[PDB]
Amino acid sequence: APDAALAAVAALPARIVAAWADHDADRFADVFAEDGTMILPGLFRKGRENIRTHMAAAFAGPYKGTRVIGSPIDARLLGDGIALLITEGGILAPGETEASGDGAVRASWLAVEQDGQWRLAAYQNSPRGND
Amino acid sequence: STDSITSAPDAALAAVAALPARIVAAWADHDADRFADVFAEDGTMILPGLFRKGRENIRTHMAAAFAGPYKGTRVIGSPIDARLLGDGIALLITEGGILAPGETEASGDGAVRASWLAVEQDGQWRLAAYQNSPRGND
Repeated sequence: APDAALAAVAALPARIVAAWADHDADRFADVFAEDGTMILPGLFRKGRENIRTHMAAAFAGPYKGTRVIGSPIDARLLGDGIALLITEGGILAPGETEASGDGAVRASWLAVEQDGQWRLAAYQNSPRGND
Repeated sequence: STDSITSAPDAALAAVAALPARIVAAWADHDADRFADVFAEDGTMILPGLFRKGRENIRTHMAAAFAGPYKGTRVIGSPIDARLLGDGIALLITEGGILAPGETEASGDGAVRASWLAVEQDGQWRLAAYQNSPRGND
């Protein structure tokens, strides 16, 4: 369970980063549990399908041509098959090398094991600040 | 459903939904100690511009925050989602925020959505992680 957890919660951001690199809302949403939630400044989406349709629009608009960066800052096992990862990083526009302003965030990734597979029950980000 | 089917998940969600009232009451009294006591010993608080880990670190932060930026403010909020993730682990999402004197509704940076990730120990539900983000649409 501890080993299983730690690598599982490493896997979830990797999949999100890969989906973002291809601006692929389908692979992005598929990381989430069916009733998973995403909370960002100015946004709440509940359910994999709602996350999917939102990212489809977002990738076509405000997130077009951007890339994601991040590094882990905390990870905890909360119980059998449930883990929380906290990362810092954010979204870079072309020409940027480090996340800044509203693009710089801390994110929480609540991972749950369902059907022998880990999925994101909840993602949330908040501005990193100090900047 | 009969008397042989459990009501534990519903009781869990009710217990987690009661945690915000403990925070509201602590805040009304600018009491950083009662505020921090809602958290697990290694619990985290993430806000725009803030990361604190550990009950005692949250305590010291809120002691300073109540003396400064949050002085004279109050908290409001209502639940928008609750899920039991496993025995003893639940997630509540609320909306609301912090009101300055004379305000009736949270606005701007004061208006947030918050997650309350709660983990049961010793029969008590405590906050493993609190995080808020601006509500926006405003």
